[PDB]
Amino acid sequence: KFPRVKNWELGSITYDTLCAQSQQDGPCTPRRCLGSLVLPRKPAEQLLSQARDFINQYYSSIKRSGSQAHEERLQEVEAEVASTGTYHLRESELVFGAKQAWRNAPRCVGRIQWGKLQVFDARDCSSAQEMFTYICNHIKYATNRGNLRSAITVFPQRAPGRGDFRIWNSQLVRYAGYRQQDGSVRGDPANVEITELCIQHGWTPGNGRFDVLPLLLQAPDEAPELFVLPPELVLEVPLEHPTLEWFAALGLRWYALPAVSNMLLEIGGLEFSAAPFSGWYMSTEIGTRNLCDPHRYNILEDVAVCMDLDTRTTSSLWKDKAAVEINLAVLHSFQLAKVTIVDHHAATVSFMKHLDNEQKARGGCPADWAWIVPPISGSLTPVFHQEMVNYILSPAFRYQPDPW
Amino acid sequence: GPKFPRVKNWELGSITYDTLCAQSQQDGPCTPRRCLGSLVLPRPAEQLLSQARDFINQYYSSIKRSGSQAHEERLQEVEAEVASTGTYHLRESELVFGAKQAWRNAPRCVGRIQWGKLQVFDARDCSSAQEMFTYICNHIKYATNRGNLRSAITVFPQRAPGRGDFRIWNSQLVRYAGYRQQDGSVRGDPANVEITELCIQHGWTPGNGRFDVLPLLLQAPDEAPELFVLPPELVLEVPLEHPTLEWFAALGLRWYALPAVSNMLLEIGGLEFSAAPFSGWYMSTEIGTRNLCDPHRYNILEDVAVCMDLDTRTTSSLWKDKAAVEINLAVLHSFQLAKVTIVDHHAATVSFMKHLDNEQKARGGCPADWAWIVPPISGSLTPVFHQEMVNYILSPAFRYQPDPW
Ligand code: HEM
Ligand code: HEM
Ligand SMILES: CNCc1cc(C#N)cc(OCc2ccc3c(C)cc(N)nc3c2)c1
Ligand SMILES: CNCc1cc(C#N)cc(OCc2ccc3c(C)cc(N)nc3c2)c1
Ligand SMILES: C[C@H](O)[C@H](O)[C@H]1CNc2nc(N)[nH]c(=O)c2N1
Ligand SMILES: C[C@H](O)[C@H](O)[C@H]1CNc2nc(N)[nH]c(=O)c2N1
Ligand SMILES: [Zn+2]
Repeated sequence: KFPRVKNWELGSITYDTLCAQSQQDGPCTPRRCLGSLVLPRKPAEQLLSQARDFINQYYSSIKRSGSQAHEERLQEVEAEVASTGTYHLRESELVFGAKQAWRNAPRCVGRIQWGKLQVFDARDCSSAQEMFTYICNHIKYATNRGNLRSAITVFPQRAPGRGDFRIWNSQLVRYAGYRQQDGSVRGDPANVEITELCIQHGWTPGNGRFDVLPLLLQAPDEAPELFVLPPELVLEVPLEHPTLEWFAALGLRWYALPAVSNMLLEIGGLEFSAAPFSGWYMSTEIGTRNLCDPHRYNILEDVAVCMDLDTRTTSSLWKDKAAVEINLAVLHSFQLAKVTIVDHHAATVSFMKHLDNEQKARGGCPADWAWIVPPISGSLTPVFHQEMVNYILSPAFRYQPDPW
Repeated sequence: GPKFPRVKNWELGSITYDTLCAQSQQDGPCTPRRCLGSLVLPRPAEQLLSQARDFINQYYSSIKRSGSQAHEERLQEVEAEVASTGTYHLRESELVFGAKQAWRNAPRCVGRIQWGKLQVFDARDCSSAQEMFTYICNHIKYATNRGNLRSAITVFPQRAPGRGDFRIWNSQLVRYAGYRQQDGSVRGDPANVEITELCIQHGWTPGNGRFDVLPLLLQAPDEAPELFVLPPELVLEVPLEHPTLEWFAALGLRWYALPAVSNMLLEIGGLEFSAAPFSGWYMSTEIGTRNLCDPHRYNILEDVAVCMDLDTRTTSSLWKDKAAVEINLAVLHSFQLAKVTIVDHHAATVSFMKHLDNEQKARGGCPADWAWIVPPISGSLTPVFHQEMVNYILSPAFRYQPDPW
């Protein structure tokens, strides 16, 4: 029945009863667990039941279940689906749903912040040009001169027999990755494909390691359009180390704003194929994954050599030492520039508080241990020793196929 | 595509499919509705006979005599034996194969590249706690080999119907005492408070150091457990020092050479070996990160960080990460200097990737528990972080079992 959940550092035990509210299967079966897999392998009645469940969630949230307005709204949704095969959300429902989808995201360690989310309604958008304007305003609001504010902008929902609104870029701000003839890559290797799409769609490329990409924005059944972001809108933090002077000379930097733009937002059965959302960075995303992954900037060996570490053997722990200093430079640099950032210790400590809040509030919290535990110093954080239960609740953020 | 889990390595972009999972005869804790993969400890002659037949089939495949007259005769012999006694018995070569297969099958072990090289000591003739002690001492001496460690397992008699189990009460053959103090704190290893108190209840004169080696509490069938002190010359330890931080040696830290787990159950063909201690050599993060830095273990992080003169009043100094790295380095350097076998988390995980490739060819997959395989510091700096894994139960298996008391 209900899973018993133990924290092995504290010996404390909870029971997840929230998982009973899941209506979608994940990838595991009794025969085998597939929890470490990154991506999933792959009528009106279904829509209506999801819509009803969501409207119920909404009215429960404002403490008006069974009220006159609740009953009426359910009738509206019914009548609209029955006549048109679909329906539309009111702005307040949309705001509630967006917050819930963040709240429900099992891979997000940042969910203590979930109720604080600025929601821009961009559902009255009819062109790529219009999308660009909203995106620019989103970035301006969210960046806020370094005092970062979580935000989401929601473009029109998918409709049957019509192409989707899509942002082709995986994030609103990304660095170009240029493939050199000698097989190597200049810039960010994770972005080679989008970089090439941009050029093919008319972009005049740079040739640096940190060239901010233009956006490819797509209105339904139209070819994507290219828009260069005004450089003053894109706040960036040059990286230096608090004690190691040669570090600044590495010419490293990162953008302030993590804004994911290729995920699908699902609310009450309705799907929003373009709904980019941003918060602020946890230092390890930059210092560990983006800069140290072998298939990203891969700077570990460079930094270790500048530290005069013995790269001959793994047993010198040169990689571990370099990684720590790189993460330190990220924290120092962001703090020096007055740009919001949170280290992995403070973040995971906030997440434990969040688990506790959610236990009292809903009787559980879906969480993906492999993603919640940071990529360095895992067991040095409280989340490592916390058992977690992973399941899919809706409203939800989902992966969706690439539009090309 | 193929009707089997598809497994991707995100560093290299390479793809495999796990077909081995189809062989799993036992359910784990997950369902389509919720994944419970992070949970540490998740919850009949014909049942015996089917497990027995499956194992005998595995054995004869492994020697390429599947379908042979000897295969069919051994099957007949196991059925006869279960029919007239309710149980059966493994031949020596079957026991050796089963023990190795149990190790090969262990999803949480990063050290499985070595699975073929395991010295199996058959102790199924043991009939007293005294004799268990002799077997255990011999195991330790062989496995320790003055620092050139050798993987080994010693197998004591199986569970028998209407007869008490052989049990080793201790969780490992070598463990440090944990003494609860009057102020509520613990001196030594807090993990070992209960066993320490049990040893005292059974007549042990306790010490009062941070690193007192515990005596062994050994139990022969239907007998009270008896106490046995390990002769200190048999327990190899390594004092911890740091290659450049000269003060680290003054901390007086140390650890033992031999990780020898003694409270797990070896299951083979439905037979249950309740006492079957097994040993290898350490991966350095087990000592340097978990045993020494866990808040509920020795918890030395702040002490080290203070000696290093770090700012422990704020998380953003990364004092915890810095201290933890130097502690791990001290473990590695000290074991290396002492010429005692040890492997760092980088070399270990790299060897595990080799093991995955070996097993992909040999068996079409490898059961692996991602959360346990990925080391507790520097996770994404190791290749296994970026490797998707499929987790399932295969038998022969090592299993958790309830404590005898
Ligand atoms: C406010 C500060 C925030 C912090 C510190 C934070 C932290 C993180 C981190 C560290 C990850 C793992 C990322 C990775 O390894 O690639 C993550 C994932 C995620 N975050 Fe948050 N986040 C924040 C805000 C938000 C907001 C505002 C939303 C949505 C409204 C959100 C939704 C998500 C989702 C859906 C994922 C999983 C993405 C995936 O499955 O690939 N986060 N977050
Ligand atoms: C030869 C060197 C070996 C290395 C470097 C090694 C490494 C490891 C590590 C790091 C763990 C995780 C332990 C923890 O976090 O508590 C582990 C677990 C495990 N090892 Fe290995 N190991 C070795 C040999 C062996 C041998 C010889 C056996 C059995 C014959 C074995 C069976 C197991 C089992 C069953 C577990 C998981 C136990 C559980 O589920 O709690 N290992 N090993
Ligand atoms: C699984 N492949 C990688 C990946 C794919 C997709 C997709 N499609 C989305 C991904 O989101 C990572 C993410 C998303 C939002 C974040 C926010 C708001 C803040 C923050 N600090 N970090 C964040 C990280 C990651
Ligand atoms: C105590 N933490 C949970 C725990 C419980 C039980 C039980 N019941 C067993 C456990 O085995 C960890 C283990 C086992 C064998 C190892 C070998 C041979 C070598 C090595 N380097 N490390 C090893 C670690 C761990
Ligand atoms: C194979 C594994 O699931 C994959 O590398 C995951 C592991 N954990 C992660 N955790 C976070 N936060 N982000 C990631 O991209 C990943 N990648
Ligand atoms: C909650 C979580 O499952 C638990 O802390 C696990 C995580 N991964 C681990 N991995 C290893 N190797 N050993 C452990 O004890 C643990 N503990
Ligand atoms: Zn699972």
